[PDB]
Amino acid sequence: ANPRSDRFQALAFHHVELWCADAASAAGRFAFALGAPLAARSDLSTGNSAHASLLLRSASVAFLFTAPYGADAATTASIPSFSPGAARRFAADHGLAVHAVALRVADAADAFRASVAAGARPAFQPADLGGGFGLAEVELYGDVVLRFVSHDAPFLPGFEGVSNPGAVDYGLRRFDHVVGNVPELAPVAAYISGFTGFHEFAEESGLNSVVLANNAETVLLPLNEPVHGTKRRSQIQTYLDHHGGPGVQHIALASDDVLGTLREMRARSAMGGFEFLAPPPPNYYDGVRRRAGDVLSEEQINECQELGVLVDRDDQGVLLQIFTKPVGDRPTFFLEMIQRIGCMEKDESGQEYQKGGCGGFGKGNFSELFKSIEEYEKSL
Amino acid sequence: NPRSDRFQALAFHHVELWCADAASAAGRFAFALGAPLAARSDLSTGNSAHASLLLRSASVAFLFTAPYGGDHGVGAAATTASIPSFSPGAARRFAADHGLAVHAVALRVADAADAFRASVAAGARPAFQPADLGGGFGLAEVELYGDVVLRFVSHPDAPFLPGFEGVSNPGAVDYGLRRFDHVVGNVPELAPVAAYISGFTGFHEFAGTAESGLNSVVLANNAETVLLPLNEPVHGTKRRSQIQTYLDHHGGPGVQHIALASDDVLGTLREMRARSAMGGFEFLAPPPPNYYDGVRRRAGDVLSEEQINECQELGVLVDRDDQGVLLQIFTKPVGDRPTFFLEMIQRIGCMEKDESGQEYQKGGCGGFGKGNFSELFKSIEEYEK
Ligand SMILES: Cc1ccccc1-n1c(=O)c2c(C)c(C(=O)C3=C(O)CCCC3=O)ccc2n(C)c1=O
Ligand SMILES: Cc1ccccc1-n1c(=O)c2c(C)c(C(=O)C3=C(O)CCCC3=O)ccc2n(C)c1=O
Ligand SMILES: [Co+2]
Ligand SMILES: [Co+2]
Repeated sequence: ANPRSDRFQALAFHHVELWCADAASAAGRFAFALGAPLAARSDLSTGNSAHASLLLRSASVAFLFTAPYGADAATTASIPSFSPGAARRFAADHGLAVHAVALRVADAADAFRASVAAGARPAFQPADLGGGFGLAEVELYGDVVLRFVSHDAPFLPGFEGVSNPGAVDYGLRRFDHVVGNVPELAPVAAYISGFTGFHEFAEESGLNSVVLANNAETVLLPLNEPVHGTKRRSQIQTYLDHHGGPGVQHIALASDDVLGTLREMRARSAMGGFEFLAPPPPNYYDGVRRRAGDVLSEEQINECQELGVLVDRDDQGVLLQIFTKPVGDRPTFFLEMIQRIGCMEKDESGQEYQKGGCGGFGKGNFSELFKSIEEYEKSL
Repeated sequence: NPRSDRFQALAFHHVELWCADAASAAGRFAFALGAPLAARSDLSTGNSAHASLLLRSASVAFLFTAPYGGDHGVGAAATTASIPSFSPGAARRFAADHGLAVHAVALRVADAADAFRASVAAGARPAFQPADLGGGFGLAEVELYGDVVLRFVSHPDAPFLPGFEGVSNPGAVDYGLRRFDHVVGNVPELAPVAAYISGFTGFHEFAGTAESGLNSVVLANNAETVLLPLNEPVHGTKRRSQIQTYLDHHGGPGVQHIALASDDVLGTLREMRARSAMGGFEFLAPPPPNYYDGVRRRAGDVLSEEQINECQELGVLVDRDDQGVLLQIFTKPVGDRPTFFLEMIQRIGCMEKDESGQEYQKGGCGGFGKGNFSELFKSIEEYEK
């Protein structure tokens, strides 16, 4: 029973801005690793002297990589919410980490001011990019910012489109959820739920969890916090140790055939692509046949077996998922490849949709994987 | 050749690029250059000081190194760094100033302590006093042009470097890169640094005047294995020099490009250009067709019909020395700044069974493509008709 209490029309994820020291290398690696070609650029090739921005896109998922180069007349920046000192500061503290999570908004001025009184500390007050585009940014958590942008039409003013025949598309379709790790969960969760109006979500390894979501449950913002005192310390705390503060832990990418796409992503893992986490032991998939065998026939399960895809269930669907290694240098930011199978409905006027968060987020895999690891460790 | 080297400049060992994200730069280079990950030294190896990845393609060894966010004091003998010359502050100031640019050019020497001593005794500025990394490995570092370092490495032999866990990725393919041909620097002013370098390294000089170019001089060791060309801009020369705009965007002197030798530059380029769409290395716009009809009248006696034809599809430049032909192609700048770029070449000929009887290959066989500054100039004007 979501309240639909969102204080601004948050439609969907617009773009995710990463900040590095060389936006060509990171975007270059993410291009073949994810299978999303270069779609837009704001560099010296476009008259931009302040920063080099490049955008990979695979349908609706749009990664943005922004690095700096300038002076006073460097008003040529496409993004006005950009600072060279902050960009170099960010690249030294966290390596390749997410700086902005941009959402689509009815109007840039409203959602900012709807949050400026709801408790959001401002980061970039609204600005008119010209011709229907407006940009706004609030602080969210840590140094990553929540960005508001409103509207064929280009990505942003100052971005020229990129054409390529390679058309390297690995079937990736949409951003699903953007998870962030913070020291204490309660204050930042009340802060984000307070200034957005977003609600919680209904559907130990060492993580205390909470998931924010909009009315349509399409803009998912899960939050994380560690649990101290464990013999082996939580992966959230070691993140906060190596990230140097709170940040975006991972980002989920939704596909409609994540098996065939993983076959393409793993093909590039040997040549500089995304090396994936070690596949679960064989007896883990003996479980998924008992758990999800009614939804997944063997051939669909066996495609998950070699590729190492994980399987977790809620009542209204099953969630295929697989995690990458830390894509950057430090054990910090990584990527989650998922596909959700279940919970359809033609309730929205007859236009069908899938209720967001279908299948959960794989929280049950902490239990079934650790047990299958111990069950396999005994058999050797 | 004078044979006046103060130390045994055996060969290129590696080129170290200092960046703020080694995993991304090494990952993109491995895909674009076809050099699989052959070694790594980071947190997974016990190295809490820096993350380092070694990209390897035969002898081509690119080393990408990025610091971690930690800040250990000067009091903290018991360090965990694989490369002891690495400092966290100089790596961040290097990434903030120059972006993605190489920081060290490593020459394999007979002995590191002796290479350092012979260098500093001839006026070399010390960068890192000699050490013994363990086993038989020895390290030494002296400056050449700016923040770039002429690192000395000494294994008389074992991995790439001690503390580096070798990586063997099954299915890892290779395009055909074999050798570092030359590492070129772009220096404020040529005469001082060329006299400075040649002084402490004992290198000698090495040898079509063009209008849209620069000034240059190439240094080389005894066997001409390692080539250290140096560039200087021309001022008051109308169009913006492609060397000064480097110094303006790079923030001082640095390494302009690196030539990578190949047995089959054609087959290697055909695989590299297949990656340019998916985040690979974008190459310069191909020369107009008048160029490749002109290379037939200049190098038709030395290249087959099919060989000249395939240089045209892949956009490879052709130049001729009296001794051999040089097929070369250049990438668009690999970083965000039009700074560091890469050069893919193959040299043809210039081999003799000197001394023992091995085939050998004369260094600089074909030159460095000096005749293409002029040849490409006319081809644009002829095409702009
Ligand atoms: C624990 C661990 C160590 C080394 C590498 C990987 C892991 N690791 C995960 O990171 C992991 C994650 C990150 C999720 C996950 O996506 C998730 C959400 O999206 C938000 C709610 C909290 C949460 O955990 C689910 C299962 C996971 N599992 C099962 C796992 O093993
Ligand atoms: C200058 C320039 C601007 C925009 C795109 C392309 C170019 N460009 C080059 O960069 C270029 C280079 C860099 C070399 C080259 O490698 C070389 C050496 O390695 C050592 C001595 C200096 C030198 O010329 C040769 C020919 C070149 N040619 C023909 C060319 O057009
Ligand atoms: Co998730
Ligand atoms: Co060259």
